Formats: sequence, structure tokens, C-alpha cells
Amino acid sequence: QITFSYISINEGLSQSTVFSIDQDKRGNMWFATYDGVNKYDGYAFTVYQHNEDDPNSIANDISRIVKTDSQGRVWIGTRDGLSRYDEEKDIFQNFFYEKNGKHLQVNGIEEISPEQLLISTPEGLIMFDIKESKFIDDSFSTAMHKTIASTLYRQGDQIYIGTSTDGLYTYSITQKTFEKVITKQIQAILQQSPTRIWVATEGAGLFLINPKTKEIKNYLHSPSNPKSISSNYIRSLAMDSQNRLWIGTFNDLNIYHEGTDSFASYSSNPVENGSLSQRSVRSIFMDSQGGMWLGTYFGGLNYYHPIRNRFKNIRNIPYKNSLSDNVVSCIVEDKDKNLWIGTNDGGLNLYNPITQRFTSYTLQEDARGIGSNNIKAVYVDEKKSLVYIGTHAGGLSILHRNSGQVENFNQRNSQLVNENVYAILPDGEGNLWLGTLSALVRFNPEQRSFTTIEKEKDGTPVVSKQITTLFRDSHKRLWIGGEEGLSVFKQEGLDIQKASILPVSNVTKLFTNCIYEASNGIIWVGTREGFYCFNEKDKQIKRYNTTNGLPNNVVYGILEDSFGRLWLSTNRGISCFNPETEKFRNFTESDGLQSNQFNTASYCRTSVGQMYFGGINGITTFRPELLLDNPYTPPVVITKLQLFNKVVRPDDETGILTKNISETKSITLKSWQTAFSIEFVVSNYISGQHNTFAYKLEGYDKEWYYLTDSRTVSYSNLPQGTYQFLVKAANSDGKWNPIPTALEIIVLPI
Amino acid sequence: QITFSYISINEGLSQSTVFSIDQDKRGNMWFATYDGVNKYDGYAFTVYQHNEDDPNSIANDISRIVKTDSQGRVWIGTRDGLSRYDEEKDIFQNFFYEKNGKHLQVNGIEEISPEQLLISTPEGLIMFDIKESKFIDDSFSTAMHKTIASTLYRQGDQIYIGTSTDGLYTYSITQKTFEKVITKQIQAILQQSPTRIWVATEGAGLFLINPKTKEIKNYLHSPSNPKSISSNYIRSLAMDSQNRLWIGTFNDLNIYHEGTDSFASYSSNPVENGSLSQRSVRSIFMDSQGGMWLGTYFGGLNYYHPIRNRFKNIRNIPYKNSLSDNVVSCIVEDKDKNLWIGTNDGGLNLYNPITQRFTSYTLQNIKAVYVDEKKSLVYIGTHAGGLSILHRNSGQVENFNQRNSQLVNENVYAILPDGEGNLWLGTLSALVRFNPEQRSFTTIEKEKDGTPVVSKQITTLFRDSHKRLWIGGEEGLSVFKQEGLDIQKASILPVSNVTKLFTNCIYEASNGIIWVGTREGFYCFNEKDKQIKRYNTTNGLPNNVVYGILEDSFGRLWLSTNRGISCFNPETEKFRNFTESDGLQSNQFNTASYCRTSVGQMYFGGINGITTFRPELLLDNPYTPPVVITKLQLFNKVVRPDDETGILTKNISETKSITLKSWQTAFSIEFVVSNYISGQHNTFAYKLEGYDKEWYYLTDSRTVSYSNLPQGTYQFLVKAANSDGKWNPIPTALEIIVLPI
Ligand SMILES: CC(=O)N[C@@H]1[C@@H](O)[C@@H](O[C@@H]2OC(C(=O)O)=C[C@H](O)[C@H]2O)[C@@H](COS(=O)(=O)O)O[C@H]1O
Ligand SMILES: CC(=O)N[C@@H]1[C@@H](O)[C@H](O[C@@H]2OC(C(=O)O)=C[C@H](O)[C@H]2O)[C@@H](COS(=O)(=O)O)O[C@H]1O
Repeated sequence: QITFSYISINEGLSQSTVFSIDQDKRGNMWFATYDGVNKYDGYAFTVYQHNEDDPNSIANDISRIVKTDSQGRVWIGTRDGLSRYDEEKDIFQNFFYEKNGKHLQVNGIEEISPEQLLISTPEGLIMFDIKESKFIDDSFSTAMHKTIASTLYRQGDQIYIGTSTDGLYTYSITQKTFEKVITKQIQAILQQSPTRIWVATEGAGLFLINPKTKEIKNYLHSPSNPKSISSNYIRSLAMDSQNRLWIGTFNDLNIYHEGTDSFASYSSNPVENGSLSQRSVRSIFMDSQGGMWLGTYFGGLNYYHPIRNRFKNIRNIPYKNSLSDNVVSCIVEDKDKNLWIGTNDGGLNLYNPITQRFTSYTLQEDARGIGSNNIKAVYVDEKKSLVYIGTHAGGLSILHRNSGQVENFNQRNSQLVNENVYAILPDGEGNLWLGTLSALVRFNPEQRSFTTIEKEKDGTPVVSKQITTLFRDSHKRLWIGGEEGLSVFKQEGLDIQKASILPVSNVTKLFTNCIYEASNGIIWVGTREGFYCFNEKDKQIKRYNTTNGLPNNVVYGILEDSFGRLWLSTNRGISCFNPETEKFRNFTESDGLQSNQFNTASYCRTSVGQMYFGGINGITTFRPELLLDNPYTPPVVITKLQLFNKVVRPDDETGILTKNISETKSITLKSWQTAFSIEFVVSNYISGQHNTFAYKLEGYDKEWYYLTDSRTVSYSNLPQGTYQFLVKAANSDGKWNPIPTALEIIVLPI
Repeated sequence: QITFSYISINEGLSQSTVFSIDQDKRGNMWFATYDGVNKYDGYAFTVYQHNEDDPNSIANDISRIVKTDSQGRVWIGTRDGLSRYDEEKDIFQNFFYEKNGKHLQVNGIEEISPEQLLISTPEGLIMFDIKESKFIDDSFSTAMHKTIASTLYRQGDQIYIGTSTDGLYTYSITQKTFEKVITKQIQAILQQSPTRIWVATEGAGLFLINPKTKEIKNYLHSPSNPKSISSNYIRSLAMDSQNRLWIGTFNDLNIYHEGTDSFASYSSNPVENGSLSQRSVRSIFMDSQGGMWLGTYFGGLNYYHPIRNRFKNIRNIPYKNSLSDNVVSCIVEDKDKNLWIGTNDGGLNLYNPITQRFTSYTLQNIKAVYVDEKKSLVYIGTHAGGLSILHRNSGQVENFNQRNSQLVNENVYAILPDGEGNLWLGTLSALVRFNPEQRSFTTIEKEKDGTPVVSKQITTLFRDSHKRLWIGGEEGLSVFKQEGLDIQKASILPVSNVTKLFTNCIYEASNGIIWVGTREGFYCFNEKDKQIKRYNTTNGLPNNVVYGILEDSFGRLWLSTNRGISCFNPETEKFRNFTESDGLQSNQFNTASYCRTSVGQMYFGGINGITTFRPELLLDNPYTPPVVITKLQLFNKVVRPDDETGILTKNISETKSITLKSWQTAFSIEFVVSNYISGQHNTFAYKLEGYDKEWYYLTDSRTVSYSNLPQGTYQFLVKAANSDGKWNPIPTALEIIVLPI
């Protein structure tokens, strides 16, 4: 099971077609597009395009190839010619090879030595001297010089050359020999082992070559066999961290299996979300983290890493057997391990986690009508094979599972006092507690009667208030909560008496959403203004709000995993809370959730251990025990320095930088230079944009300082002296980079 | 046809539920959400939530109502009480009425005088004395004091009070009288005329009240009748600029029609795009521009303005009679007014503009389409396939390639008739002539005299009014004349490097000027004098890669690029750009994806569908609001009213002149314009008087930074231009005094 992330125009990409992908010594990703050259550092895009007035820009917007050498230098192949990105000066060095009047296009770049480069043109092959910054055309033999090369690939000593019609050739650097290997055009060359070389071709298919025996094996497409490759037109080959072949074709993605000798086809699917963005793959690259990048012709980019595969989403698909409405309320698991999902505008859904099937119930024009399509509460009478439904603006609905008939109760037909049932819980005696917007109602199922509660077990007037949630603890006590607040009760038969066990606090008068009893006996209550715990042993309440590390105050539901940690649904994502450390691990929509905003009663933990959180745009389901840790902690790269908000450039009038800010070890600031803001980045693609930075200015700052949403640090009016800036990198999972990034700052007298 | 714009969580809004909407003097929109109070100016949200460590933050996040009064003071109702946003100090003044140990919630706010407010609580009705910041509870008569009010609505002198169970009341400010007008909960009250009053109720439907006759008419929902209202549970009532009533209910939106006495139901539709975000409409408000704002319980906000309603998008709908693939190539209209639409991965599509019927052809990547109307044949050019002939009357397809026929290349990109009876075929290698009567392919290699034809990739073919052939591709462009079956190079273009550029399209304008679209901009050719003028991104073009050119009725041109559509006026050389946010299929468009019907309708395809519009039917935005200076920093530290810097005592928008001391050298000035029609597509013009030599223009940013200025008095000035390019003649002024050092 493999799903992709999407990076396209809306993400900051210049043009959808990604011809070539590479990574530099800094860790930044490089993408060659039909319109521009894109640099991605894990947070922001840096689009490089041609300027007619500025010579420092790239030669042309149409780039076709990108290759990084041994030294870490980035080389681009444009229509106008060759261009190198100078990191030190943050500029482009444009080179042109003019023949017969026009400058020739660069199709492929390959390294011969740290001082030499192999360049392929639509007219032949030429060598570029790096040290002399000039092209040499009188270096190759006549047969080699006029060879039209479509692809270039190096393996240690030998560089393999794929041509348009002449098949395959090889070139030794030491011996300087040009020999054939032995109709169509070659697009990609990749070697698995000294006995296995894979060759991608235009319509000729795939070829496995054993150069030791010179034996060849062809792979073609047949429409009858789905186990074969999808298309004969292939243009990209890559190896993953798990030592597997990745095949990018004109149609779909192919992955070779060693044992079965077959291929797995991964297609562009609009229905099943998470699938490939476009059908035509053109470039595949593995970063240092191991994450696979797929460059398509129209769909932008596709990222995949096993660790980032964390959350699964369940949404409505029109004209398909799927969820009815995206606005999800209560989720209840029965004895059959099925889920009774409630919705706001779609009715009641019955979902089988194995069979993927959905069974809906809606309002009918009079017998299978459920009163209202706005479900809030669900209870399963497993012994009687009945389901009790609580709907907003409808009342109580009783479903007979073995016939499908529905009994409806409201204010006009029955003695029910309120048509808005929000919570259903068994009394233990046989009846049911009904949490409505005005009062609490007891329902006798054997008598079909509604009893409004107005008195305690001593005749203490029960305030007519809003009831949204009901909970029964291990000590068989009833918990009643709503907007008015929380309350605790005992049950002396049918009568209820308030057992005041909570200490006097204004939190008992808070908008109550949910109550959960943890495995350690501690009671946890989630309200609209944070959440808290209740330890009855000593009678204490510890409150937890946003300034404690919580993403949002409005907590809709709490769930406990195998490790004792608590999972919370808010208006701004899901939070993982460890009561011992009192720390938070937060997840947002960008991490893979249905939406940052979640909904009331939309929390469910299965008997197996799976968690289900519903919101406004569907349900997010995951296994907290199965979630993978990110082991990668990349160094911090300082991307930008601004003086008085204006960006400091190398060799600019300020004269602070002559090298790039990334290259700079120390900066000297003159008397008139008082304000500056430093922006930094971390190249973590698994964690993505969820990273913690620790900064400190040695000599000025007393302690370290932490950043979770920001990346820029501003300082002003510093005293004279020599200071040091340090910055550490924590990933999403909380692992640190021990050795920080250091840039010295020298403040001159005033 | 009514379509909405979407504003929600991803747009910057704090929480999806919008209970009430209002607007302030400055033009900022105010939204009361279940979590926080949202302030929107047209560019960014300012979210106000509670802080336990700051007493100048809104008392509670749970906001129920927002109300702006006579003087433009913003009042919020929270679960803790009543809060006012002080504009002059950019703070929040929180007030709490305490009864029985608990602070009471404010459910509704109404203005009595510029010094008095009627406040409704879940326990009765109290008053708030503005000038004295105190609640007065012994002010009203015992009957009025204990009245649980659900909605408040003032009409001139009278304030109409809708209760939860006890019906409707009216309170005159002059006579201090409190009497019932004439069973369920009233949620909204609105007066259309002195004879027409609309009442929204919770489950009791809708009521039309004529107070002069005391006659009442009830409107209820009938499930069998789709003409009636959607639901009985109603909560919002608003009138638009065209004098129409907008009714927001628990289910769907209703719009009253005067003549038929019926209602138009607008539902939440996942299939049809542009529709309502969520079924339940909570609040409806009309801005100063006339645009309608709709607050939903779960979907956020829905904006509608007829002027902004420019584009209709046609996309692929799975399991539905629609477009096959969203990546669209060439589009051709036949004599039957129908559209032959080519796709990259869905084959070929036939579309009826009136019937909405789609017809898809699969293999069981189209790039060229030509219609033979006389023989009822359709010629198809495909990539990695060749040439395909379709008989419209049988449905049989005859396809040709390199392996079966004498065709040299399987990648046909352009088809154009030769005039004799044959067809020109533009392929990635050479040009081929195809005889339809003989079924033979002839590769062109020599000219009329015998000049060798270079093997280059051909992408486009064009015929002008003078019957000349135009050949364009990656190698460049070339002009030819026909001497029978032979062709001669007629070099009418002057010697220029523009001839050797990646060509995409050629179009002859009605005036006779030839327009060529390249990947490096576009240019015109006037044969009358043989002069070429180039236009690129520095001239005002959104992107250099031009895919298609079309002319409208006025003489303007419409161009598709990688960054939207541009409207070019050759007379003034001015550009009018459009992006995805304006309502396009996508910013990126595709090659050959341009079509103008005989009617005048334009069609542009891209990577995410097709966008259709009528350039003559497009409305201009006539609003040019003043610039409001949002924020001021000092060394990237935000300057606050009455702060330690001492620069601001009023708000930055309130302040007309500031004085900067010797050690206060660096600052940044943020500004905004509230144009909800133009959205985020605006142009700012700034200049500092006495320092800047000229005016400078901004389109992306709104922040201007200065540093180390000399001593003396300077004047900052800023103007506002809408998406259409209309200017605000009067600039916003802020005086800056720099002290000697
Ligand atoms: C470089 C290569 O192998 N093929 C070039 C490719 O662009 C050709 O056709 C395009 O193929 C694809 C694709 O998925 O790769 C998409 C387009 O639909 C199709 O045009 C042709 C055409 O190139 S063009 O300049 O984009 O028109 O050229 C091949 O060399
Ligand atoms: C104030 C009013 O007229 N009705 C209150 C409802 O807003 C609350 O229920 C929600 O109503 C709606 C809606 O479309 O307006 C959607 C949502 O699904 C319902 O739960 C109701 C309970 O309040 S709460 O939101 O649960 O806190 O109280 C009604 O009085």
C-alpha cells in the first residue's frame, strides 16, 4: 500500500513538468521545469528565471537537465546552453556553445573529473573545462564527437551513453576508449549490480543486461497481462532505500518484484485519494532521507516515505458506496466490531472496516424514516438487537436491526419534553438516560414512557439546563455535562442524588464537551476553554490550556492509547498529551488530517486499539502504536539575512556579506547598522514543515529560545563586542541535532 | 445562476461557525465565531482570542453576536458578557454583568442612543450606559426586564424584540412603551417596507406582517413542493442591492420571488462547483459594495458578487456525463455550434453547449482536430498514434501510423487544409501532405525551386487572409506561399532572432495585424511597414509562455499563459491579468487550448479543465476604496498606542503625524485596501515626500521599509488601484518627522 503527497503550482512550483531531479550538498532539492528552475529547502520555493536586464539570472526558463557533481556544484541544462548555480555568490554563471549561428541546447550533463564535464547537444558531444570555464570540442574522437546522446550515466570508471538510434555505448575515463554494447531512443540507464544493468527506452521497453555474459532480456507491455509493465515508453529509473527498482513510464508507475518477475502498476486515480497525481512519470529521485520523488509532466511532484504514511482519511464520494456526509458526529463500535457513524446532514451510517461497505439511514416521507438526518447520539442494545438514535430536531429513534423499521418520538406525538437528543446512556436498571437541550429524560423501553427529571433523591430542584454529554465511571456514578457545566450523581434506584466529590472550582461551570475515565483511574474532562484532570485520591484538579502547549482550547474528545498517552481533537488539529511529562505532540491538516477543525462527540477507540476522529471534512483514522518515528535530524541552514528588513546580498553596498549567508562564518556590523533579522531552514522532508528550532545569541541571550511556528530571529541596538549565534534542529518527533549551526556576529563601537 | 466564493479555516478563519456578520467604518468585515472573533480587511484575517495574561484581549472565545453602531463602534457578545473593540487603542474593553455568582452571556446587542445599548441575556433584558461603562438593570419596566429576548431589531425609533416563547414585542425609544405586536422562537426580524415585515422563526416557518392592517401570512415548507421554503427553522434575513430578500435556514438558502410568490432553493452541492459550502445558513450580511456574505455553521463563509461572477468552469465529474480528462488540448467548433474538445488522457470529447451532453472516444492523447463539414468527416491528430479519420454517420475510426502506412511520424500536432483538397500534417519530424482520395502520405523535403526543407518539429499551422501558410515549432517560425502542390519560402518577416523562437500559436486580428505567441513572450507583425514589437513580462504580461490568442468585439486580445489569462489592449499597450483566484480552472494553461465561437464566447483549456466566459458581458469593478495603514513597526517591533516608544498615542490608522527620535531609525509601514470585489488583486502606489525621487508600485507586498533617514519632515502617501486598474485619486497621508542626531 503506497500513497503520495502532492507538490504543484499551488505549493509554489513554477511549472508542472519536472524533467530532472537532484539534491545538493546543503540538502536542498532541485527541479528542472519547462518554465523555470525550482529550489526547495523543505519550507519554501526559490524559483530562478531568466532576466533580460540581469545577467546574474539563469540563461533561459526552459531547463531540461540538472546534475550535481562530487564537489556539490549544481549544473543546469537550458535551451540557451549551460548554467551553473554559484551558491557562494547566489548567482548563475551562464555558458554558451554557438555553432552554425545559434547556441546549442544542453540535454545531459555528466562528470568526468572535478575539473571536467561531459555535455550532450542535439549536434553531438562536447567537454566543458570547469577550471577554464570554456568548452572543448576538439577532445573526442570523430566517431564519438558527432554522436547524438539522449542520456548520460556514470558508474565508477565508465560512463554509459544512450543514443537516439545507435543503441548503447560505453566510455572509460582511464583508457579513453569508446565502444558499443549492442533501434529506439534510450532515456535512462541504471546499474543494480555488476551483473545487472537496466535500460529505459522510448517504446522499445525495458532491457536487463549482464555485461559479464553479454546476455540481454527484453520486457514489453501486453494489454492482456496487468502483471507486465504499463507502457513501453520509459524515461526514468531509480533505486529506493529498500533496494528495489522504480520504473517511471509514459503511463503509470512500475515496480519490479524479484521473486515473481512481475511488475506492480500504480496508476493516476481520481477516486482513491493519495494516489499518483498524473499518469506520465518523467523523473524519479531518492534523497538522503530515502524519500522517493516523482516528477510528472502535468501533475507536478509526488513524495513518498514509509514514515510519513501515518493517517488514513474517510470522506464522502458522490455516486459511490461511501460516507453520506463529511460533517461527522458520534462514532460507536458494536459487538460485531462495525461502526455506527453519525452525520450532520447525511443521516446515520453503518460501516464495515473490512468490507468497506456503507449502510445509510435517512428521513423518509412515511416507516423507515429516522425523524431527522442530524444524528448526535447512538446506543446499541446488543441483547435486544436494537439501536437507539438521538437526533437534533427529531427526537428519539429506535431501529430494529432485523427488519429495518424505525420508531420515532417527538414533542408532538409523545410525552418527550425536547426533540434534541444529544446523549444516550443506559441507567443500569433497564431504562435509558436522554441528554436533551432543556432537561434530562428517563425512557422506559418496556413502557414507551418519558420521565422528565426535576428532582434529586431528596427533592432538590434540578435546574432546567442543556445536556450534551453523559458518562458512567467504574464506580457506577453518573456524570452530566453541558454549557452550564459538569455535575456528579449517584443512583439510588430511579432517584439520583448529587454526590459532591469535585472541589469547588469555576471549571465545574464551564462548557463541558466530553468525559473520559483513564486506565489509571484519573478522570479527564475536555471543555471549550481547555481540559483538566480529576484525581479523586487527593481531590485535585490540574488545568491545561493553549499556553501549556495545547493547539486549541476547544477539546471535543479524549482517547487513551496503549502507552497511557492521551489523544485530543480540537479546532486546530489533534494533540498527543503525556500526563507524566505534561508535554504535547501536535498534528495538523498538513500532516494528513481530515481538517484542523474536528466535531463534537466525534471520538472512538476500537476494542482492537484503532482510533477514529471525525470532523467537518470526514474522519481521520490511525493506529497510535503503529506510528513511525523520524530518525533524521538535518543541520540548520541559514537561508536569509535582512538588514533593516532589506535583504543582505553578497557583494552588496552594505558590504557585510561577500559570500552567501550559508557560506559565511562571521559577520561584522558597523555603527549605523543596528537592526537585522535572520531566517533559517531545516531540510527535513519526512517531518516536512513541522520542526522545532532552538536559538541563542552567545554573549547577549541569557538562556536558549525555542521556535515552533517561526524561522526568523530579529535583533536591534546591540552593545559592542563579539557574539555568536547558535541554532539547533528538532524534528516533528522531537529528536534533536546535537551540533548546532554557528555564525559569529561582531558589533563595532558607537 | 448564483455561485459563491469560499472563505474558511484554510483561508485564515479561526472557526467554521459564523453566528453573526457586520462591517466597520474602515470597511473591515467582522465575524462572530464559536471560537474567537475574526477581523477581515480583504487580504488577511486578524484573529482575536482570549488571553489570561493579557486583560486587553476579548473576554471569551465563544462569541454570539457582533454589532456596529452609529459612530462605528464594534460590540461583541461573549459567554462572559459584553466586549467592545477600542479602535483608537487597538484593545478590548471587557464588561461583565454578574447575577447569582455567574457572569451573564450577551445574546443580542442593539443601539438605543450613541450612549445607550439594549442588551439581551439568558435571564432578561438589561441596559448598558456607554459613557459610564456600567449596566443599568432597574431601568426597564418589570414586564420588559424579565423578558428573555432571542433577537433584537431596531427600525428608526422602535426596537422590535423577538422572544423564545412569548412572541414579538415593540419598544419605542421616544414613548418608552412596551407592547406586543401580534408561539415559537424568533431568530431574525427584518422590515422591507412600512407594510412589510418578515419574521424568521425556529420551526414555525416564515411570517409576513403588515402592522398597519395587523394581518399576518404564514409560510411553511412542503416536501412535495420544491417551490416552497427549504426548512421551517429559519435564522437569518437580509436584503440585497437588487431589492431581493435572502432567507437563510437550517437547510439550504431561500430567495423570495415577488411575482410568483415562490422561493428559489440553493443547496449544498458537492457535484456542482461554486455552490453553497454548507446546508445551514446562520447569518447573511451585505457589504458597502453590495456583495452578499453568508455565514454557515460548518462550511465557513460564502461570498457572492455579480461583478466577481465572471467565469464558468467545466471539469471532469466521475460517474457522470462530463469531460473525460481535465488536461485539455485543442478545441474546435463545427457548423452545428457543437464543440470538439481534445484531451491528453481521456481521448476526444464532443460537447453540446445547449444540451450539456458529452461524447467520449477511447482507444479500447489528442492534439489536432479538423472538421470536414462537406463529407461529414472528422480528422484527428494524436501523439504516439498518428492520424485518425472518423465517419460521423457510422462511428468507424480509420487510424494510420508509421508501421502500417507510409506516414513518417506518429506524432501529429496540427491539421490544416491545403486548399487543393488535401491536408497538411504537422509532426515532430517533418511536414506531411495527405491525399484523402488516395490514402497516401507525402513527406515534404524540397521547395518549389528545390531548396531542401530542414527536418524540424512542427507544432502549429496557420492560414491568413492572403492565403499564406505559417509553420511554427521549437526551431522557429516560417512563412510559405503555395504554387500548386509545391511551396516557396516567402520571407516577408524582417531579419530577427524572434523567428528562431519556440512558437505556439499564430492569429490574424480583424485589423490585419499578425500576432504570434511564443514561449518567450509574444509579438505583433505589421506587414504595412514590416515592423515587429515584442511584449513580455516586463511589459505587464503575467508569464512569457503564451498558449493561445483570441480577439473580442472591442479589439482587445486574450492570452493564456502559465500564470492565468491576460487581456491586452494594443492601442494603450495595457494589461488586464486574471488568476486562478479570480475563478479560472488553474493558473497553468495548455497548448492549442483556445477557441472563439461564431457567437463570441471564448474557451480556454488548461491542466485542470476549461474556463468559459463572455468578454463583452464582463462587468468592471467601480469601487476604489481608500488605503488604510494597518500596522507600524520599529526594528521589527510593532508600535502600539501608548507604548514605551511613545511614538503612537492613537492607532496608526488614527494618527496623522509621527515624530521619530534620534535612535529610532528603522521602521516598516503596512497598509491595506478593502476591495471585496477585486479581492487580493490590487495595486498600491507609495512615495515618501522629501525623500523618494519617484512613485513606486506594489502588487505582491503591502510593507514598506525605510532606514537611517536624514532629519526633517516627510510625508508618506499611498494610493489604491483595483484589479481593473481604476485609481483612488485621493491618497492616504502620514507625516513623519525625523529629529536631528
Ligand atoms: C523528450 C521526450 O522524450 N519527449 C518529448 C515529449 O515532450 C513529446 O511529446 C509530449 O509527451 C508528453 C509526456 O508525457 O512526456 C506530454 C505531451 O502531451 C507531449 O507533447 C514531444 C513534444 O514536445 S513538446 O515540445 O512539449 O510539444 O517531444 C519529445 O521530444
Ligand atoms: C441557537 C439556536 O437557534 N439553536 C441552537 C443550535 O445552534 C445548537 O445545535 C446546533 O445547531 C446547528 C445549526 O445548523 O444551527 C448545527 C449543529 O449540528 C447543532 O448541534 C443547539 C446545541 O448547541 S451546541 O452547538 O451543541 O452547543 O442549541 C440550539 O438552541
